Amino acid sequence: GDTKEQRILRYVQQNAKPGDPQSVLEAIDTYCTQKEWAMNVGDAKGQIMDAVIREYSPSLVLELGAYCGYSAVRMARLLQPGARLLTMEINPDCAAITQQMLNFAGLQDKVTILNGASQDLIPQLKKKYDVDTLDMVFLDHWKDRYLPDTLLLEECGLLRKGTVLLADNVIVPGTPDFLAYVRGSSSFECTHYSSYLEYMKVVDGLEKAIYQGPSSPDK
Ligand SMILES: COc1ccc([C@@H](C)c2cc(-c3sc(C)nc3C)[nH]n2)cc1
Ligand code: NA
Ligand code: NA
Repeated sequence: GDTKEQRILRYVQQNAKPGDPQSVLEAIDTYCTQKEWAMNVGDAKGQIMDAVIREYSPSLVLELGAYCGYSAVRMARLLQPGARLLTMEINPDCAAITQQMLNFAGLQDKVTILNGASQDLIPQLKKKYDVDTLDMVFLDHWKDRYLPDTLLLEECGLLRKGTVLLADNVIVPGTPDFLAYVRGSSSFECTHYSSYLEYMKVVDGLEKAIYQGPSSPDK
């Protein structure tokens, strides 16, 4: 029967306008703040994401954890012609919702949705999806996977100097292992973007970690 994710999608299809990504974002944010709570990056963090995308104008973006497609719509709407978003989603029903969301938004040709676990899919990017290196990675999937997937991206050769990692929810509920690693490592140049979760009345944040290249062996 009915699910919250189906309801989000229906609300968008009813109230937003096809081919208009901004209206889709606004409908989702309206739904999640007025009608029914849902895992959602939200407009405040959304504006931080927008600014990062505009600053670095990435040609190839990897998103981990699409859910209903809010972040995919958010980022893909700002991508240049020929730029690509690859988004990974472990739940088949959510992957389907994300595809319909993007189709409605008119962004389906900018996005490839991969249905599976990050640690299974990431090592296939070079062979199967013609990836050299990624320009940007958005992490918003299972929080205990931020660190191991970041380490995996590095060893698979998917990061280059200047690749931007942007990670959500690093304070609430928190990813302290990930923060300790990237802030402490000379391979990552880190900045923190605080943002309030009003519905929870606690400050959260996004971490931006810019890959510097691998660590040098001792001489
Ligand atoms: C309980 O916290 C959460 C957080 C996020 C999600 C959704 C957004 C999600 C997570 C994923 C994963 S997990 C994994 C090993 N690879 C992927 C691609 N896809 N989609 C669900 C529950
Ligand atoms: Na999130
Ligand atoms: Na660092």
